Amino acid sequence: MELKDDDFEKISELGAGNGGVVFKVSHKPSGLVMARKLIHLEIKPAIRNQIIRELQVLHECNSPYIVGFYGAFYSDGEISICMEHMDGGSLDQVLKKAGRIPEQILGKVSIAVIKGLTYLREKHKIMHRDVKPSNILVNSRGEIKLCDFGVSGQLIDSMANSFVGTRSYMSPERLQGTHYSVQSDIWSMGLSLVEMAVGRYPIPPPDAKELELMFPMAIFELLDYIVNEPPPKLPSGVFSLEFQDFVNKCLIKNPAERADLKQLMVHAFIKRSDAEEVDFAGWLCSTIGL
Amino acid sequence: MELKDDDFEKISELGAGNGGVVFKVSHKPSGLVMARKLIHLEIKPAIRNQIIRELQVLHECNSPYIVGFYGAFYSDGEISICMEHMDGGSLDQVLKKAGRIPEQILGKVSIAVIKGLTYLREKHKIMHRDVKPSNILVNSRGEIKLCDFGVSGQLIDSMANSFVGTRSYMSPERLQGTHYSVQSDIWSMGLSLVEMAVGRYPIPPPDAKELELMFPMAIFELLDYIVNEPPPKLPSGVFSLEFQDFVNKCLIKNPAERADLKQLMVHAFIKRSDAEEVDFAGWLCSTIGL
Ligand SMILES: Nc1ncnc2c1ncn2[C@@H]1O[C@H](COP(=O)(O)OP(=O)(O)O)[C@@H](O)[C@H]1O
Ligand SMILES: Nc1ncnc2c1ncn2[C@@H]1O[C@H](COP(=O)(O)OP(=O)(O)O)[C@@H](O)[C@H]1O
Ligand SMILES: CC(=O)c1cc(C(=O)NOCCO)c(Nc2ccc(I)cc2F)n1C
Ligand SMILES: CC(=O)c1cc(C(=O)NOCCO)c(Nc2ccc(I)cc2F)n1C
Ligand SMILES: [Mg+2]
Ligand SMILES: [Mg+2]
Repeated sequence: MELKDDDFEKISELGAGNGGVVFKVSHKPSGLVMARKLIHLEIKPAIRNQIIRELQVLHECNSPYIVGFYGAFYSDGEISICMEHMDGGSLDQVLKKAGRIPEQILGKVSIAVIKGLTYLREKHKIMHRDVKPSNILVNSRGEIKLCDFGVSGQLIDSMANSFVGTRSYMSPERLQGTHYSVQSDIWSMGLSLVEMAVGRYPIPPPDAKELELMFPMAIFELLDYIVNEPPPKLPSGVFSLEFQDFVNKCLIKNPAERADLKQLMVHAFIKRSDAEEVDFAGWLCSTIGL
Repeated sequence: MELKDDDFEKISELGAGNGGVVFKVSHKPSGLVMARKLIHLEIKPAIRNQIIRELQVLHECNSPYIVGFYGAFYSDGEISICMEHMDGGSLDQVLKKAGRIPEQILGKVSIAVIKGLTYLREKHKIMHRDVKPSNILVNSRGEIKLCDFGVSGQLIDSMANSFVGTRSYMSPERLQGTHYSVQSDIWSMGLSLVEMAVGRYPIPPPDAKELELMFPMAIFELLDYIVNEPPPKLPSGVFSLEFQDFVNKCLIKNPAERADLKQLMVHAFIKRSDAEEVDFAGWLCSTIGL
């Protein structure tokens, strides 16, 4: 059935980002609980219908590694995207309560991300464009899913006008120009894993003594770091050599030398995590409360 | 009297920016029309009261060059700032309808900005922090006023997390570090004048043949331009030498060599515009429709 504005009832607020709020809502006719994302945009009636028309491809996105989609519509200067509600939140929320995410678990996250990026590329011919912890959602039945990928050419456009002014997960090639594509997503995933592995955004890298301690930067300064300085590493010693090398392979500045989806899929760290009997479900509740 | 949420009625939307919507509203008990800015923030009950308490100094800001303030309060995860409604909008809106703002008029804008920055510094000991066309508001009775300056230390904090991802009006010293202060505002004003003088954001500078034509950039690319490349100039010929030199004085990369408020106040371009009988009121309506 068709989703429309009067059929919803607000339950609570799941969070906000740039120009978009996300509500936990009830779809009154179906009884279903959904997450409803609202994007406020000053756009003509014609292009909005393009946006909505381009958003319909989400109905064709069906993967255990991709957040479920219910439908998209336009309401009060708002574009609504209605998704499956992930009771576990995003991994940045999870990191905030957990402090640091264990390697074995990052192993599972990494598999879900690679499998999701692969799905989008193979079946839909698109890159993600916004891989970061907050766009990796998890739930109580143990599933790990990507959200907030760019399906709509026109929506990518009307949203060009702003980005997160502190942390960037953008690849050095994307920070410098047009010359980027899918390899860019590898960089963001790599950076996200380091953040989650370590307990904080990894640029600038942890101080010599700040390292065995665990175990405010300016806009240009930060970006100039990503572009011109050696990429972040996992600290030597407390992570397996295979993990260290996997993120090393992800964080290579040159996008052609950097590893791609098909090489990471057969990487030692994945082969290994793919074998492991890990109770992701049980871990997520033990750490957050479900 | 005290402003509160149920005493308001929405009239229309004046616009939006980062995390903040602005409504044209009616204050039902007084009958007054106001602009009401809402800032949505995930913040504890204690710091919010600090924010509100810090916002009260706006009651003490009374200058014909500073947008009027009615009051500030907290409502539904929203911080409300209620201001005088400026029926002329901001100068970016004005530029959009006008295409290009005449020199004589920029003369008046420049005087209003300098006089407003001076007021804030002399009487309140604060810098603006966000000088740009959209924070210069104008009205039908011909007044030119600054808005959106940082009065609240704590609010500056909870708002650190995002900035405009395309155009920056930030000074090179502010893009590179903590080492900035009031001189930074001079840079932004300078850049704003060039934009308004010329009809578009002046970085990168107009192409050789794109110049007598009038008469898509990446994040790092743009910032790297502001920091490492020569500052934008007005085109030679169609602006007075005095204007060209005034913005030159504003756009000096070194903040100590750059001109300050007291030097610009006695600059040839100001001395001259200060004499001129300019019908700003009449111009603003002739161009926008009042
Ligand atoms: N489908 C969902 N289920 C549960 N929580 C969600 C969902 N989508 C978004 N959220 C939460 O709402 C927050 C706001 O998301 P968004 O507007 O996409 O901002 P961000 O830039 O943080 O991704 C996200 O950080 C996430 O915590
Ligand atoms: N007091 C006001 N009177 C009339 N219009 C206003 C007022 N304040 C803001 N606006 C309009 O609302 C828009 C949204 O403003 P804001 O949230 O401060 O975003 P910006 O970053 O564009 O300044 C502004 O661009 C301006 O056009
Ligand atoms: C570009 C495009 O197609 C697009 C961009 C975004 C997005 O949510 N960006 O978030 C920024 C918040 O600050 C988006 N949303 C989106 C995409 C897939 C799914 I499953 C859920 C979603 F909400 N789309 C479908
Ligand atoms: C920091 C601080 O004190 C502060 C920051 C801002 C602000 O509006 N920023 O806008 C960003 C929108 O994207 C703000 N607002 C503000 C300040 C003065 C006046 I007169 C009206 C206002 F709405 N204050 C009072
Ligand atoms: Mg998101
Ligand atoms: Mg503003």
